[PDB]
Amino acid sequence: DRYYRTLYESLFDPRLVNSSKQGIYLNLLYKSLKQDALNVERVEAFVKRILQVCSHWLNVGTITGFFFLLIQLAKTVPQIKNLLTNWEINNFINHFHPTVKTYANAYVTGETEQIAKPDLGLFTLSHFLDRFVYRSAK
RNA sequence: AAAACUUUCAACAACGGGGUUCUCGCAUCGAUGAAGAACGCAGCGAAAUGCGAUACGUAAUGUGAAUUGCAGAAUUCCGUGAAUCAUCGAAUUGCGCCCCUUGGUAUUCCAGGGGGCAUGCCUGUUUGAGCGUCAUUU
Repeated sequence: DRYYRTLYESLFDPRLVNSSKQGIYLNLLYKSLKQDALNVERVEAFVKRILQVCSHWLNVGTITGFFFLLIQLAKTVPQIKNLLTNWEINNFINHFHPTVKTYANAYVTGETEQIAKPDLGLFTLSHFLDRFVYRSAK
């Protein structure tokens, strides 16, 4: 209980937004939530707070990561989908990044087959510039 | 089990770096403590009061046994004498003398109360003294 309490707290840590190691945090969150499938209320509370934190981030790769995780956590814990029928997702459906929008749409629609696991180092700004200047060359 | 490492930016954090002398002008002094300084002062004090390095003060005059929160001196006390005492004209708390009036066993001794008296010098009033000089039978 104390570990999940500290994780639910650290989700609101402001320094997390500018942390290079957000991928490790993503993997840790996925593993923790997967291991807690029995506590439906607790995992739903983490899902809600995860979206809360995501709404105010600038790193695209992390946001795509959370959406992919939520999609996968939905498979192990289908009761998470009840929240969509029983509000934040509307913003991500209207996110500026097309990839984030598609991931959100897939999570809402449940259409998971067209999602590759998002990879950090992709969607980052330098990579976008490398595409956008039209000269990558491997 | 995807991070570390080097380099360059960028933040953020450490680290880091009154006197003295000269010149110029202005003219306004008080024995009643100016302007300026500051320990804050008392044996141990915060305010109040008192004071000025002579600092809860020094001198002089008076009174007469205290001060007081603590400590400590004592006052040879029958008085040259404490007092955060008084007055105040300039620890010396220096050095004194005597008169008047009442009582307590009172001729001794004691206790109160009152009043003067420092010294020098000038003038005058009063009182004496000198083997200093002298008159003294109308």
